Amino acid sequence: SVYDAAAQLTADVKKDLRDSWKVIGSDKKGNGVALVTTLFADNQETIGYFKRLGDVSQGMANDKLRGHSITIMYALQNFIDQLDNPDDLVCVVEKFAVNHITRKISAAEFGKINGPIKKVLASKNFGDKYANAWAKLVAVVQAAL
Amino acid sequence: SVYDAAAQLTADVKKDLRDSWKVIGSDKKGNGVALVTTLFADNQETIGYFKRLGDVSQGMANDKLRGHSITIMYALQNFIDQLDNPDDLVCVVEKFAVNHITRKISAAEFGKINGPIKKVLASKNFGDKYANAWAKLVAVVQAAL
Ligand code: HEM
Ligand code: HEM
Repeated sequence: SVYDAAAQLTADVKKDLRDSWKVIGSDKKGNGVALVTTLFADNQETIGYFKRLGDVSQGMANDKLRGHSITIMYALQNFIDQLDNPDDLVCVVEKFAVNHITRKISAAEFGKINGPIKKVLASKNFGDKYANAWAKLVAVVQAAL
Repeated sequence: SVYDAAAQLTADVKKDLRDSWKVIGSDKKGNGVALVTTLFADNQETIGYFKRLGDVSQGMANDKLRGHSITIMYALQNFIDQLDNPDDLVCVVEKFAVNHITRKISAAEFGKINGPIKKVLASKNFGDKYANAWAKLVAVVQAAL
């Protein structure tokens, strides 16, 4: 269950999540767009899903892409703030899961975000230990898909 | 015009939004649910739009309602954080506007949130002055519907 996945997040994992989010979450516009473009660069097959955003190759200049990229960072901000209360983390994770379920996004496809996250973390010098911590949070969402 | 509306957010208005947000934004679950339930109570005719959430009369006990309520507070958090840059504020406002446009929510019905916000603010000792400041931020979203 999603609760099980959430309830597993240990004190050390939560610590790494909060320490790395203090940095990458400080520039939501910058790192948010970096996340989305990297996803398109390494997984060109997902571009078709984001047709509402228009030409995603425009990057920062694309207002729709910029608005979306900033908003997803607040979805992560939401997750980070709910880490100590699994009950609240589960209800928010399931809300966002519906957003993707409706778009036919499987657990496997959603996990494609791990690659980009790893690179963004690395751009700020946060190593594998942190990428693994984030993979665990992403897994909570996958438990709902 | 969302841009003219955004231009209405003067120095004083922005200060009032920040000052009041420091208080209501500190308890997103509590105030978020307070907002949504007050909306349903004062405007029963809007309940039909939230069919997905189930029995909204359960308030906090409803996980779907609690997940939704916490999430909208992060939308407001988003707006506040974009106040410095009107170009970024407009792109995030348009993103959320689409979320309501697909739900068939008009500018007039979106405005019905002003009542709840005034009440939630009042319960924290923030008067008309602050209620009006928030009415201007809401107007920006209205200009995009
Ligand atoms: C860190 C992981 C991710 C987060 C936090 C996240 C967050 C979000 C949020 C907040 C929305 C807006 C929901 C709405 O307004 O309807 C969204 C939309 C979307 N997401 Fe994700 N997402 C993530 C990963 C992914 C991945 C990996 C895919 C696909 C491979 C994906 C595909 C979509 C699609 C298709 C939309 C619709 C965009 C639109 O047309 O507006 N997401 N996501
Ligand atoms: C302060 C103003 C408000 C904010 C910031 C806000 C924010 C949000 C957010 C973030 C979502 C989730 C988007 C998604 O995942 O699709 C949402 C959904 C929704 N909103 Fe609003 N909203 C506000 C006012 C209203 C009002 C006044 C109405 C109705 C008269 C309304 C009707 C809806 C509906 C029908 C949904 C879909 C709920 C669902 O099925 O999950 N919203 N809103």
